[PDB]
Amino acid sequence: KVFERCELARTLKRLGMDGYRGISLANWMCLAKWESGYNTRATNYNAGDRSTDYGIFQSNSRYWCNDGKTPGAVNACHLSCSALLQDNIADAVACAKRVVRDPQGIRAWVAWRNRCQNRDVRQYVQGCGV
Repeated sequence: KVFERCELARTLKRLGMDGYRGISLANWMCLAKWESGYNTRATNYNAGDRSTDYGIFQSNSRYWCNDGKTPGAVNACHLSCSALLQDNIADAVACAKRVVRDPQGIRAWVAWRNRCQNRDVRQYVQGCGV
């Protein structure tokens, strides 16, 4: 499913992402935008290390979910990577919350640093009623 901007903003708010571990809703929106373009079925293979990024937040198979074909992988979210490709994003959200419980926080995603950090992210939630 490809979410429309405000639809996703309201969904994330209902799932308790606003201010989770100090991260504002607009930061989560900026992250989803640049990682997958709000596409839940987005997948990207990293030929360089044999890992794959899955879902709306592009969580990596080496650390977060299990796909069985990634060498030396852990499964911190305790989920099959298939769960991150559903139209219902509850599991992808539960996993993203797990990612930020680690010291790096939102910085765990390189794209957040390049595209969202130190910027005016208000645009991502403006007019959505959240």
